[PDB]
Amino acid sequence: VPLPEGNQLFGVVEQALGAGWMDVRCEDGKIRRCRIPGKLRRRVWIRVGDLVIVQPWPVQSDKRGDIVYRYTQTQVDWLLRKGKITQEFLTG
RNA sequence: GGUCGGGUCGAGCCUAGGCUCCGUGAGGGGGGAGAAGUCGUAACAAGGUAGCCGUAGGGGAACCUACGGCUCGAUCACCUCCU
Ligand SMILES: [Mg+2]
Ligand SMILES: [Mg+2]
Ligand SMILES: [Mg+2]
Repeated sequence: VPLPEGNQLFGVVEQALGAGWMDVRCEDGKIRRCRIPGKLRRRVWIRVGDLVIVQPWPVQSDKRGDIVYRYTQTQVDWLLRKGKITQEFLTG
């Protein structure tokens, strides 16, 4: 239901680097080493290959970012019906 | 007081050599935190091959093997020496 705002955009989880760090491919072609904020790190489990909202850092907004929201399967289908996400983006 | 000659002292300046300090720096090396991406299970009980010290060789990694040593080693049988 929430949508990206400003620098926020859609991303796909690619690899888990441990220590609360993730690898996420964005919808423009940049692989970013993102950090999981503690507020949502203690509530929601996240696996490899999920759609999330990536907010770039105010400094060096090219390789580092944060993950601020994750969607569910029903939300993924709803976005697919709306026309905001495509099969190519899911499959990379 | 000017000019020339002689003797002596002399800050500074140039060249060469030798030590030493500060700023960068391609590349290499371990150390400390973090939390988990990964492969195993070396230690604590006889931890499932008792553990550890010295020296030497080998192995993805904890580690393994040989010679001499210590008890900071468990259980059973026998023997020895004491109170
Ligand atoms: Mg063991
Ligand atoms: Mg052992
Ligand atoms: Mg060997």
